Amino acid sequence: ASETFEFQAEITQLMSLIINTVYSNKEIFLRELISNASDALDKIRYKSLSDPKQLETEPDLFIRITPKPEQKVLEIRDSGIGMTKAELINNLGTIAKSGTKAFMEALSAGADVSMIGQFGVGFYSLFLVADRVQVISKSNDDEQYIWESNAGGSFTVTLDEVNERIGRGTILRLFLKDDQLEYLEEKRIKEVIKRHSEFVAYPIQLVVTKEVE
Ligand SMILES: CO[C@H]1/C=C/C=C(/C)C(=O)NC2=C(C)C(=O)C(NCCN(C)C)=C(C[C@@H](C)C[C@H](OC)[C@H](O)[C@H](C)/C=C(\C)[C@H]1OC(N)=O)C2=O
Repeated sequence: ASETFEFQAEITQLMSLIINTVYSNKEIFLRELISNASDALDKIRYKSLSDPKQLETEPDLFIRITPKPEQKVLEIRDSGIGMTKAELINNLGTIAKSGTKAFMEALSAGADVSMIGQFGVGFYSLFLVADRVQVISKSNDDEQYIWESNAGGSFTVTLDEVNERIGRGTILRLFLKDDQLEYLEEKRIKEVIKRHSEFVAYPIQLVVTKEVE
């Protein structure tokens, strides 16, 4: 089933750096998780210009945020390109990432955290509001996998026998810090999106559970 890989040294420093941080601008994680969604959607859209058969596994292009208050979990789904087992391992590295050293040094010097995106390590910004993450992904080239991290020195990758089938794409499952549950509220999620994710090519769905009036 499961399988452990160790994070490259500097990437651990970075996660540690982020998770033990104050900063009112924590909301920017959502900005970043939505960029990645858009970038992954861009890729599959483009990819299928030369290969229409490629969109077939999940026709519609969307981003969809689901709060799950019941279990202090916020999920950001896309129908983007997705990531294979190999891609999960190399890219949620394992492999040394260029902006990483460059950014922490940037941080120490006075840099704002929202810069994280401009250093190409934006994904790790999620640890501002989460201490567990599941990246479940399903790429056309491969089976659905779960990548898990608690922000330690190593992460796990399991074949996904457990959550639902993404036609294609990726769900970010965030297990939220107890002080950061505001990101489960509709009003709040709506506020962050409207301020940061203003210019986005794809639809942004928000799943909301109403008890019957
Ligand atoms: C949550 O998962 C995300 C990935 C986490 C990535 C980390 C580490 C991140 O902090 N920074 C990166 C960002 C932001 C990029 O935009 C980016 N794009 C290419 C830029 N250039 C170098 C070619 C890269 C390089 C590769 C990792 C890209 C990926 O593997 C080839 C894929 O192309 C797909 C599209 C992945 C996504 C962007 C996200 O997937 C979804 N579905 O959300 C980054 O490293």
